[PDB]
Amino acid sequence: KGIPKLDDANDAGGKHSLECTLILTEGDSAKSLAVSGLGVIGRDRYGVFPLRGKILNVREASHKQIMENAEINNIIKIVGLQYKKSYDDAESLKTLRYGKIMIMTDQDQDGSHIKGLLINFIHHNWPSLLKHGFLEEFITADMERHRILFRYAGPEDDAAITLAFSKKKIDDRKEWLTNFMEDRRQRRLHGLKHLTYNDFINKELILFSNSDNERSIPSLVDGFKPGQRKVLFTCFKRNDKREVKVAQLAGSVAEMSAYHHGEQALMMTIVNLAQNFVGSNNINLLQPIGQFGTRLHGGKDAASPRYIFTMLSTLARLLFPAVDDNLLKFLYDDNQRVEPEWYIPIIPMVLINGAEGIGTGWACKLPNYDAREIVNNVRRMLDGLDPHPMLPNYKNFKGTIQELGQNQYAVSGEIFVVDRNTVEITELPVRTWTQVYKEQVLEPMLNGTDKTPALISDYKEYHTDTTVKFVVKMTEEKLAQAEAAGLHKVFKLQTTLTCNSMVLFDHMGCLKKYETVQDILKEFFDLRLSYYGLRKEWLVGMLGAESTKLNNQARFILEKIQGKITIENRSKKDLIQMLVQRGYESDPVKAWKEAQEGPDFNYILNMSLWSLTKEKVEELIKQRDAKGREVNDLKRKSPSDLWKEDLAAFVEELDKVESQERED
Amino acid sequence: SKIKGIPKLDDANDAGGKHSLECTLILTEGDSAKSLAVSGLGVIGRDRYGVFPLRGKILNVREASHKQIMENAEINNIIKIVGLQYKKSYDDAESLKTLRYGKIMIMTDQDQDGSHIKGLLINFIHHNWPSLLKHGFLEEFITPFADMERHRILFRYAGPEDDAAITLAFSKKKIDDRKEWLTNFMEDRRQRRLHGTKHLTYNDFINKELILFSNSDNERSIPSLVDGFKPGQRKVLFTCFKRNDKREVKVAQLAGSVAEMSAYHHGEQALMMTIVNLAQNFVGSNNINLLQPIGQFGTRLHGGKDAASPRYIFTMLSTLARLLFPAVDDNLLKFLYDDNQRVEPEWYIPIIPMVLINGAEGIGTGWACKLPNYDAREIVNNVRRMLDGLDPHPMLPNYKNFKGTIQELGQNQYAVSGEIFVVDRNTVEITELPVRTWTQVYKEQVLEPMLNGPALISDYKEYHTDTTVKFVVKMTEEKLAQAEAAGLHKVFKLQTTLTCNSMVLFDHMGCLKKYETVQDILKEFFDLRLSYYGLRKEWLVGMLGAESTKLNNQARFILEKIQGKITIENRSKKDLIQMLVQRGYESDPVKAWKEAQGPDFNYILNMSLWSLTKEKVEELIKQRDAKGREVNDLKRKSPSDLWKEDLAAFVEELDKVESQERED
DNA sequence: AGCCGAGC
DNA sequence: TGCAGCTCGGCT
DNA sequence: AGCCGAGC
DNA sequence: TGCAGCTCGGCT
Ligand SMILES: O=C1c2ccccc2C(=O)c2c(NCCNCCO)ccc(NCCNCCO)c21
Ligand SMILES: O=C1c2ccccc2C(=O)c2c(NCCNCCO)ccc(NCCNCCO)c21
Ligand SMILES: [Mg+2]
Ligand SMILES: [Mg+2]
Ligand SMILES: [Mg+2]
Ligand SMILES: [Mg+2]
Ligand SMILES: [Mg+2]
Ligand SMILES: [Mg+2]
Repeated sequence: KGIPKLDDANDAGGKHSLECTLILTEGDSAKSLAVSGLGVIGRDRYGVFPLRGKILNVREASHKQIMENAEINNIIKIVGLQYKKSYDDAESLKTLRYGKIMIMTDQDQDGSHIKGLLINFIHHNWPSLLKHGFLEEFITADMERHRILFRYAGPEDDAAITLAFSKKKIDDRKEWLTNFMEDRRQRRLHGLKHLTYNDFINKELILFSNSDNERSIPSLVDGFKPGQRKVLFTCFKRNDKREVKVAQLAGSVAEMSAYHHGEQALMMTIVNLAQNFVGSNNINLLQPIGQFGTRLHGGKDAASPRYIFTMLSTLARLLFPAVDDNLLKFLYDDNQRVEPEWYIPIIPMVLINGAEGIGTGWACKLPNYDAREIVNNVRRMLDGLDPHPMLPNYKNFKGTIQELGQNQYAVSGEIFVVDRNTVEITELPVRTWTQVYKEQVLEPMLNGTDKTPALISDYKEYHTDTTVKFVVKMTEEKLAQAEAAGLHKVFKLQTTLTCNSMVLFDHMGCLKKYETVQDILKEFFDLRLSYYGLRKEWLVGMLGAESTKLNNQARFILEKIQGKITIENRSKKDLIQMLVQRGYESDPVKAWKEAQEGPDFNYILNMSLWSLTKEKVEELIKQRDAKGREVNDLKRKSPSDLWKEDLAAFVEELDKVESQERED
Repeated sequence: SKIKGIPKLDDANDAGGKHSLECTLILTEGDSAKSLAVSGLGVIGRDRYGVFPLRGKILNVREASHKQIMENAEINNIIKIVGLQYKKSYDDAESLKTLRYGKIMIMTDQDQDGSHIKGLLINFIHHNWPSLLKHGFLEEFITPFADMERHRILFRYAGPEDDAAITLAFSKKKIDDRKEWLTNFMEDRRQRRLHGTKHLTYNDFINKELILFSNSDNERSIPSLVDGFKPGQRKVLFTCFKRNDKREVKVAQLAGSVAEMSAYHHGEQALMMTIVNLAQNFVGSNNINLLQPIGQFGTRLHGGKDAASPRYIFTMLSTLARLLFPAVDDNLLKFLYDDNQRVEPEWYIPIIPMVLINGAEGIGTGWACKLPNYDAREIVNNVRRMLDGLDPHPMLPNYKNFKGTIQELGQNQYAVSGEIFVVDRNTVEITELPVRTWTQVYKEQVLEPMLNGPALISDYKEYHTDTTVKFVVKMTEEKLAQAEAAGLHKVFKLQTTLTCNSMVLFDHMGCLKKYETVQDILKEFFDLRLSYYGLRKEWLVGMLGAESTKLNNQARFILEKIQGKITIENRSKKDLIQMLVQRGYESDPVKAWKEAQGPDFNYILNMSLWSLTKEKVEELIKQRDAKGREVNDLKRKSPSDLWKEDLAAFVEELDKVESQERED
């Protein structure tokens, strides 16, 4: 007692304790449905207590963490659990205020994950309790066919719980999930009350684990996770010419693209897409209009999403050309068409902004690469040559990145000895934030700590919001020692960067590990090249259909102004039959679109009466002719040519955009 | 002396030292402004300048309970940071020895709500330490920084007229004087409208700055007589109409939509709450909810306080909305502008006085407004009666689905009773609570005390539903007879009084007025709405007239084309435009009519070629005649006839909608 | 130990 | 995801 | 000793 | 308006 949000059971703590159920709900809303579902009657045997958000994995959480956790302590107090005390006999169980815990989560994967973390919590502290049948679940009277009993049934349950939640079973989880993904491919080519913990883990929780990967680990093809892809898709559909509140953009994405989660995560994703400070995006697809955070705090200083604004970068449709949309496979969420399975950008975006995310079994980490360097390599491969090797590269980073080994790099800031008493620091290594360096490095150097001596006499700061300048004073003696020991080393201006986890989803939807970024580059290249061929086939078909369509329209207009044909007072039916008999083609553009998965002459008869006038007749001829020349000008271009055009246009604008950024 | 457990404070380096009285504490409006002051001070400023942010409006300490004052976080925080002590005169220069800061600089938004926070801060210091105002303790920083001194206004205390100004603004004893104060302001501004420093005194801040807030408080809090809306509410409707959603929208998303579309200059949470309020339909809320509660919008159980978050509930227009606010009337409204953007009208003009239906209520400065709900059908019937020149029946308050009783004690005085019935000589039954008594509150504040304590009842059970109230109460046969001896409704507090002597509203001209009876409100509404039916008729005769002319010309052209009487084939634009003039075709009749508060033939020449076909020629002729009849039919009707048509349509959909509610 | 970020 | 309190006037 | 609601 | 912590993996 004395715990808020708890609706303790009436008979709890008394002689009916072991016949009392604590209902633990995912969220306050689920709690209040449990409350109205009990009525007056249920309050004797049933208590209810909400949890907000994911809970601690206690199995390898530190002791400070476990002792300080609100939720876990609240559950312990409410139920009467005691650490170390096993529940073997029946005199033990007389110490509990409740006899059962009934977990009521959303019937979604994240719901399953909470069920799992709760199960994990009991199993790790009181495994004996699991055997007595302590845990139940409420799936969403009928109210008894909704209840399911978790059954312990031997040591294959201890193995399954540990497979999901032990820091020592990461490799096991990879195998586990590899088997799962392999099975579900096989099932895709063909077709399609007690619950053991093993069956829960291996038939329900694994769906969360998989979904966690699908949402946290990006695609090779466009560098996007599904949430980020929804943000772009929504922005492309909107086509905003002026900025939008981020919070408002989030609701739009939720609605236009069937995003089924809390909008806060969306707003945060949008902020992460727009950020443009040293160590975030080499090319932000979204414009950071307002305070989106700075290198002073790693963006942690962004303003609230209801006071910041964004819109597409002019580089966005240059990187993801609208016409290629006709080539994408757009997904469906209950009969609404949403974002595509991936976009197909002109260079590999996954390398530019350096994908990163954490799933189950695997994680992704990729550093940034230089956009012009990637353009040049793509041009090289278009020439049949081999791509040059690429080092990680961060836009506006003044330091150095040197190869140390396979997928390992030294990232160094800049420190120059000015006089015998003064060093100057003008760059921090990538992802070292200014405030953090000040507090964790320079302060301890000025003040000493309990464990370290002072090393400097003073420091002064001269940063701008995008640059770094520390002026540090020392004694001639201490500077001399610092040099001998290595300035970057002493000043923590040198960090390593290790990339042995380049895990991405390939274009088929398969999770692969890539050993080098040249492998990533080459797989991207082969795919993008074939999509340029698909674009050509599509444009020839479409432009050809438009040519035909203009020819028929222009022929009618001429046949009309010469008295060769009349529609005046002719009936619909006779007009159609006259047109057929004179070899006018049914809507060619519609016919073409149709052949991509009664005769229609509306493209002709929907023309305005203006069409018959002198200038409009001339203008219609010039357009008919111009389309013909446009069909042919396209046929003369190779997929390589089309690509090289896109790349040239992109670089022109990239130069202009980066130039305006250095002035502003 | 330092300061410890005040996390958001940036203390001046020299604060609390010998150089205390040269230190300045900057109080900001919100954390946002706190960070801009922190940057503005840089590293230099951190010595003499302190920064502490206040979130929200602060306590009015003049006439506040002793408890409120002691428990309030901001006031107590300011006191610790500055080192003030209650009941100490800061008259000499020795008394100032105990302050950690010598002055406070207030930094707020330069809007009316900022002025209010300034005033409340001034009120705080003034009421506790007048002494300090003489020494010039308070200053302010005007804002849209290294040019600080031009931005820095000092407050001057010049005499007991400064005391009177502050007291007039913030004393519970000077409500009447505030009425007079604002009446002058509204009058002077009505006159000016027809026709055409460094050391601010308190009197001038109050009478030239704060009064601007007090007035804005009224403009946003007191409803209009015409449509019963406040500006926030009006903007929400205007947006809904403009949007015309055919399916539900998330409340949070609609709020963002309103802000964008109607230039709503405030936080969106307030707007989300307003939206929820507009949509509620439980007993005691709206009689006709103009927005639909799709999701959990609160219940009579908690007075709606149990509504879900605005991001998990949906809304759209009631089918009754455009029946009450007919679209055609939009053409008669004066729409407002917010700097090159057309926004909501100054009012909508509904077909019955909505201000009576859902019972307007708000609190301003000097004035407040309360109005109870009235029955929709009774109002329709009084409108009909007045249309027939009869007398309007007097009206009693009516709450949709209220099962109890509302009795008139006298003008604007009513007694509202719930329902209590004797079941047996041991048992009573409560089946209705008085209007605006919420179920959980009644249980907690009435029944519980009666069960516990000198205890009057022996037990009680609950059989509520979401929308109905049922308590069964068990009593001792002696106690019941006693309870029944006094009033049963009295003992069980099932009778409340409702008193309506503050029916203050903005009239159609924008003047604030106190109405004595609803009959007065009804008359004034009535004279204005009848007059707008006149306008709608004139407007419709004119526009339909233009449309008729437009169709006449179009039909004419078509008939002349299909007969050879006119040809456009291969004619230049000029020759064709000049020809049409010569034949007396009229430049776009509708365009011309609209402009009326070279020739344009596009309305003829933009017609499709289909127009010349048999079926289309007949359809055009039918349409032309249809419009002919429509103009004529309308010309014969009175404004009063039009009004009866709208009312009849409104009542038919009300019967349908309300029927469907009493089944779902 | 704590970052990275898309979920609750 | 939910948590946190004030203004202003009339009324009880 | 607090509701009502549009603001911060 | 801003406040509150946890997962999952790789690597510092
Ligand atoms: O529980 C949540 C939560 C739930 C659903 C959506 C969002 C949140 C949430 O943001 C949150 C907290 N936010 C603080 C800043 N981090 C930004 C990321 O959104 C803080 C605490 C918190 N829950 C507390 C209990 N969890 C502790 C583990 O047992 C939430
Ligand atoms: O300061 C605010 C605040 C500021 C701007 C917008 C909203 C709020 C706000 O909601 C708020 C609180 N919300 C509780 C729910 N009530 C309904 C209104 O949304 C609670 C406290 C609070 N500020 C605390 C300081 N005021 C203390 C007076 O001395 C705010
Ligand atoms: Mg869920
Ligand atoms: Mg990135
Ligand atoms: Mg403001
Ligand atoms: Mg109301
Ligand atoms: Mg009061
Ligand atoms: Mg970890």
